[PDB]
Amino acid sequence: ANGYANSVYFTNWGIYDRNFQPADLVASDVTHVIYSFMNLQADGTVISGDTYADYEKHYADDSWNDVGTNAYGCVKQLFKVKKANRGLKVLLSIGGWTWSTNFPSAASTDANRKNFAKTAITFMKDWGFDGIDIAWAYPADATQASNMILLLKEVRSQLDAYAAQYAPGYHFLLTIAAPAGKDNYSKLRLADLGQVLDYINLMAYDYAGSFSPLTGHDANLFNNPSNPNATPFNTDSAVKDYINGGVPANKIVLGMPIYGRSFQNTAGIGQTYNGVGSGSWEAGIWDYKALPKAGATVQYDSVAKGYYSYNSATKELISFDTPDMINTKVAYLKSLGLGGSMFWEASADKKGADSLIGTSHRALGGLDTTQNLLSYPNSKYDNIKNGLN
Ligand SMILES: CC(=O)N[C@@H]1[C@@H](O)[C@H](O[C@@H]2O[C@H](CO)[C@@H](O[C@@H]3O[C@H](CO)[C@@H](O[C@@H]4O[C@H](CO)[C@@H](O)[C@H](O)[C@H]4NC(C)=O)[C@H](O)[C@H]3NC(C)=O)[C@H](O)[C@H]2NC(C)=O)[C@@H](CO)O[C@H]1O
Ligand SMILES: CC(=O)N[C@@H]1[C@@H](O)[C@H](O[C@@H]2O[C@H](CO)[C@@H](O)[C@H](O)[C@H]2NC(C)=O)[C@@H](CO)O[C@H]1O
Ligand SMILES: [Zn+2]
Ligand SMILES: [Zn+2]
Ligand SMILES: [Zn+2]
Ligand SMILES: [Zn+2]
Ligand SMILES: [Zn+2]
Repeated sequence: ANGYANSVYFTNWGIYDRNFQPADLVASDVTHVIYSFMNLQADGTVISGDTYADYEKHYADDSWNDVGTNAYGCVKQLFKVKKANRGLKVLLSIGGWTWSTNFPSAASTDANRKNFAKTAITFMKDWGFDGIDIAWAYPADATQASNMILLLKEVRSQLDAYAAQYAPGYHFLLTIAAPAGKDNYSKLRLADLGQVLDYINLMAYDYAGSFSPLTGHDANLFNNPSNPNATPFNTDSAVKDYINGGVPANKIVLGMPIYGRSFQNTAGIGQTYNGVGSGSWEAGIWDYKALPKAGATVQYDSVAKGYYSYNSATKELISFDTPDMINTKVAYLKSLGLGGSMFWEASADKKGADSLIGTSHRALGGLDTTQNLLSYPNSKYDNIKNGLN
């Protein structure tokens, strides 16, 4: 890359209740959109989890009387974004937290890995995307960890062979969503990942919530020796283990949450709580654009480098990232020579000055300007093949 990544996950289910369409992305701030998620079968078959959201939904300017076989849905909307933002690459993300059960089987044989690569790359080239993100949560043992590398090498091989025929000289990107927990990342073939991948999206969040015995920072940088119950994990120990394990610092993109985890009936950070309570869309989880709530004040753990709203009246504490937290995390990643910022996920961000993604863009400065691809002469969709001209 020729600068920092400022990447964001865009969810295909966000077009429904969250009403967040690809045209809603503030694309000027973004180097990579990671389109989430494709589903996976045990025989390695990559499939759409929602054909409506992916390529069937007609937006206002999508003709119900055009000739040929055409892609609509988020695929055409994201191609429009790529046309208007030549420095913005779109990656196809496969798996995710809820859809990782079939990865061990999918990676387990040469035939299943070839089927995974062919079906994944078929979507990528039909939809007019710039690469593939493997979101396998998470390889469980040495067999799975080894098979993950064999799978990534098969995808890399087939991407290079596809480019040689249908996008000569273009480098399709291959990335993973990577775990921040040592129980998970100690099982990975880190040096192999460091060699085969363009980027490792480090999921440096979900450190504490309903699954934690006490209130914790969700995404803190450092251990708090004074209040260690508040920092059950920290980003810094994971980042150092990834780099020392053989992932080059410049390939590590530091993930950051655009949501908070709430703790109810609590005196503060590192302490007893009872329930996670309500959420924006699911129990205990709040969109950043809904934070801080009315009457809550933002406190700061300057050791663990964690911000959290506290409401003295309601006793609600919400761990979440603020614009100031983003400035600190950007200073941190530049200090370690990391590849940039990643965000989960786009729909929850604020607009204007208080955009976490926009704060990251201004704090990073020199963003990746590597050009995307607009030429898909082997796309089965006439409108994509014709670049929506
Ligand atoms: C590799 C890895 O572990 N990545 C982590 C992410 O997976 C994780 O974010 C969470 O991801 C899961 C899917 O993996 C996602 O699940 C979705 O949940 C929503 C409800 O919030 C469902 O949305 C509905 O979809 C239907 C149509 O299918 C709509 O009709 C309806 O309107 C939708 N309702 C709402 C309220 O939006 C999705 O169907 C469902 N998707 C899947 C594929 O199961 C979670 O919401 C994600 N969690 C958060 C907090 O965003 C992430 C954060 O924990 O960590 C990642 O890096
Ligand atoms: C650092 C670490 O290993 N944390 C684990 C958490 O990631 C994980 O919580 C779950 O993480 C998912 C993706 O990161 C979230 O989408 C999901 O909402 C969350 N689960 C719940 C119930 O909130 C848990 C596994 O439950 O283990 C932690 O140790
Ligand atoms: Zn609904
Ligand atoms: Zn139609
Ligand atoms: Zn290359
Ligand atoms: Zn590369
Ligand atoms: Zn800029």
